[PDB]
Amino acid sequence: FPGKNVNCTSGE
Repeated sequence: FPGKNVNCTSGE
């Protein structure tokens, strides 16, 4: 999760 975001994510 890069910060707090959900569009295209795996584990960052």
